[PDB]
Amino acid sequence: TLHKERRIGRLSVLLLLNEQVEELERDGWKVCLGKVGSMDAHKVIAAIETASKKSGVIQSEGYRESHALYHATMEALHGVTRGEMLLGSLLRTVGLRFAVLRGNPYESEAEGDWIAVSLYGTIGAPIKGLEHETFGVGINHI
Amino acid sequence: TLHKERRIGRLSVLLLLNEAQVEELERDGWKVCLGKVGSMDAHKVIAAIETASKKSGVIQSEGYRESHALYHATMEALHGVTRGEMLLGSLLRTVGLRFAVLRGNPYESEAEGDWIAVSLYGTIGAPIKGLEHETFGVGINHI
Amino acid sequence: TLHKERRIGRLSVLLLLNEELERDGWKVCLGKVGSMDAHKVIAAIETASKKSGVIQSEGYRESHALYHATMEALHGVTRGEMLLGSLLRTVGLRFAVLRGNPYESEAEGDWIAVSLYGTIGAPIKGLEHETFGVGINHI
Amino acid sequence: TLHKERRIGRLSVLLLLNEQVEELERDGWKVCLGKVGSMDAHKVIAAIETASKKSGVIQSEGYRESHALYHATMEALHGVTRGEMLLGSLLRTVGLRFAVLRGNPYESEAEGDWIAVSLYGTIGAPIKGLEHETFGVGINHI
Amino acid sequence: TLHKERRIGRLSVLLLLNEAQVEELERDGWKVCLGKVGSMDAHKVIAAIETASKKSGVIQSEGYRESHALYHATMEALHGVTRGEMLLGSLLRTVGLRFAVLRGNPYESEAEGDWIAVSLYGTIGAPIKGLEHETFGVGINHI
Amino acid sequence: TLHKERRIGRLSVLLLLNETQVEELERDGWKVCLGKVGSMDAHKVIAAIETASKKSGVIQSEGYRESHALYHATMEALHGVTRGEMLLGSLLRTVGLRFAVLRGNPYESEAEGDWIAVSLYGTIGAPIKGLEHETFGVGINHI
Ligand SMILES: N[C@@H](Cc1c[nH]c[nH+]1)C(=O)O
Ligand SMILES: N[C@@H](Cc1c[nH]c[nH+]1)C(=O)O
Ligand SMILES: N[C@@H](Cc1c[nH]c[nH+]1)C(=O)O
Ligand SMILES: N[C@@H](Cc1c[nH]c[nH+]1)C(=O)O
Ligand SMILES: N[C@@H](Cc1c[nH]c[nH+]1)C(=O)O
Ligand SMILES: N[C@@H](Cc1c[nH]c[nH+]1)C(=O)O
Ligand SMILES: [Zn+2]
Ligand SMILES: [Zn+2]
Ligand SMILES: [Zn+2]
Ligand SMILES: [Zn+2]
Ligand SMILES: [Zn+2]
Ligand SMILES: [Zn+2]
Repeated sequence: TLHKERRIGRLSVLLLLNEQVEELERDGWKVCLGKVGSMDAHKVIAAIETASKKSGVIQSEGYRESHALYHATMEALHGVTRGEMLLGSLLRTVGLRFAVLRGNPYESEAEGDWIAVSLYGTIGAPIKGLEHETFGVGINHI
Repeated sequence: TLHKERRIGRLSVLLLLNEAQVEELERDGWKVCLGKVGSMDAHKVIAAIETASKKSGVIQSEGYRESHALYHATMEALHGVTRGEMLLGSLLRTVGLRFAVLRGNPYESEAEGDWIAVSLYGTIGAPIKGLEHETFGVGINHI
Repeated sequence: TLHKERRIGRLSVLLLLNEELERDGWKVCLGKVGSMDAHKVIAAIETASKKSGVIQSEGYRESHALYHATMEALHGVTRGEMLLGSLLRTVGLRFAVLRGNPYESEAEGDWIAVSLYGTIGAPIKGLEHETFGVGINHI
Repeated sequence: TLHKERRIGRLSVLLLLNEQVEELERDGWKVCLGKVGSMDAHKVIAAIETASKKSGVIQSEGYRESHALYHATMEALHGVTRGEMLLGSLLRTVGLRFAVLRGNPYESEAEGDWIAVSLYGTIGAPIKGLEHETFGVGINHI
Repeated sequence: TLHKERRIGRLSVLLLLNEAQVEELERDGWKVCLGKVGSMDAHKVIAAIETASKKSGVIQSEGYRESHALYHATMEALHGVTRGEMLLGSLLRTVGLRFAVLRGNPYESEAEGDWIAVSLYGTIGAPIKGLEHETFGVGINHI
Repeated sequence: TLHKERRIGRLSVLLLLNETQVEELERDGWKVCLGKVGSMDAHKVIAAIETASKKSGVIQSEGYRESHALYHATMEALHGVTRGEMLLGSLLRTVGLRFAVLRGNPYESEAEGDWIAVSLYGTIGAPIKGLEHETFGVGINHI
């Protein structure tokens, strides 16, 4: 399994809801931090893609490391969208802080890099004030 | 709006993720409940939670109103865990899950009433040994 | 165009809510089924429509149409995930299946409507609310 | 328990299916009816929100009652959309009427107010005539 | 049941896969149609297929019946392509597809009437140049 | 992008829809695997395929990494087969499938590594077999 004190999701989460970047970077973690506000999902997917190539998290060349992040993002959007992966076209909108990790979370080195996308903030109507919290975490091999 | 000290999702999740705790949250005006469930049946996960939340009186043991908000909240969170098909065993996967239910008012205006949050953390994977990754789910509903 | 006097959905639903159509063009059946299993709800509907003359007992064409229309109806009932006991909820349903042509165009042929009405909730009565679904297909 | 003389779903569906006399107002029900045609699901949501707010079905102030109605409409749209909550985006359009009811349908007054969203009308191709009926009913506590 | 040579599903997929049979299909009694379409909108794909299917007389241009069948068989085929959420552009992705639409009776029993298959093949990936893997999708309806 | 005459989907698919030729694929860089499963449980379909890809050389039997890709590539292929709800028996339908599994690199450079393709073909229909129609699904993941 994974290590009792280096569980990548639990980290990516504990970080996102606590103001950090430094202690984690000192271990194997290629970390990334973010914020997107949109009523389009294709917007959130694009932001995350950029911040991930922009900081050290994902190789900008090729499809491989990309394809990992796309599906890891979808997955996180699930917890967020809770059933239909739609925002504005369902008359809703999001204020999100995204956190993204990469490193090996398992005991054996043969396990390679794994990517975690965490998403936290709020979902509600286009008019600010009308919202509750939302939450999505996704995990893929990279 | 959501008052920054009382972000109900955030509190409930922080609670689950930290080994160390409840007693502090009760003092502020929070009904609280924790537990564990491991299963290949999503129904056992729902049931354990409906159970824990009633024995420890986060919601009433009788009536329907409160059971309904909790059902829909659990359903919501199980979205995080399952990511597209709310199935475990029938898609050959299983979960080892801690959960928290957290009840109070996260809104500045005290005429917003109570709200419920249900959070789920643990692993999801194949039935074999340690063939799994982490998994997570939060669901919020007016109660 | 839908012939406003003969709307196969509206009719099938009104039927479920009340406690005739055969003399107009309609083939009609009604039934009851309570389950923690969706497959049984599907099966009860299939069986009841075959016992009466709503869809022919033989071949696949008419069965396939009833299959899908039932599914579409279950979408109304289940509201995101087409699962019952499997998510610790349960159903007590009446159903109707109507068949006949709702369009002016007599070219349009027979259509099917599958309507589902009842309650969905916890295993325990009263810990439940109402539930509805309609599925419409060509046949 | 649900009392046969007051099934909120049943009533809203009956009202919507007939052709003006109120007398549902005569008991404790708050009610409205509407018409809306769109190829946009968000427009449908907005209409029903607006119409319930421009009468006194749900309060225009605060998040709670907006939230319940939001969700009831989402549920209701399931029956209508049957799998993907997409309209013009999947090349289809709706002609709907709708009714929203709010009241205590349970014997025990402890149950408080519940809401029901009913939708009836057509779904078909962007041309009128190429369409069939469609129905969604959502029920939530409020 | 279906026969070994007149299995509509496969034939229609197989047709798409050899860039090389259309006439060979027609001498048998299949009514068939080949196409290509690229887009970031799901609706465009449906349109492409609806149009080509009416223009070359796979289905009646007049009336609803045959349209309704087509629509749902396309709906089905798009699940394979889209694998969970039936969005393209609105979920940051786009498609290049050939499509085939086949009509006739894949059964001994001739009282089954006509059935219809819609097969889609191309790729899927980002709007960007060359980020793409393959994609697939078959829908089957009575017609 | 892709090398045009080693497109992993079409290969596995042509492979699957064609009743030796394994060896042809094997003689290039392909790890390749075939098999058959009929079930009213999706989990049996996933399981058969995990086992067949492990018994042959197709994926490493030790660890999680390769299983997670194969798990997911399968989910994706079953989306094609099942079309909205990834349920068989609990929706009173059943499958008789045949499956192909391909592994290797089908892109320009070899920095792209291995990718996997799980391709499904067969029928779906009522628990009384015979009353059926065809089915198809293709899942593509990196490995
Ligand atoms: N737009 C929704 C936001 C939402 C609630 N639940 C999930 N999303 C609202 O108006 O509240
Ligand atoms: N049985 C699956 C469970 C799973 C993986 N990813 C998401 N769920 C597995 O092989 O791990
Ligand atoms: N278990 C839920 C069932 C349900 C509510 N809404 C839809 N289904 C309940 O007990 O009410
Ligand atoms: N766009 C579809 C409408 C539809 C049928 N079923 C659900 N929607 C049509 O052209 O008929
Ligand atoms: N945005 C994704 C699209 C996708 C991957 N898998 C399914 N869809 C990509 O870069 O290819
Ligand atoms: N049980 C369905 C199976 C099915 C048909 N189409 C999709 N699934 C049937 O009777 O054929
Ligand atoms: Zn992909
Ligand atoms: Zn909500
Ligand atoms: Zn079918
Ligand atoms: Zn409910
Ligand atoms: Zn339709
Ligand atoms: Zn996974």
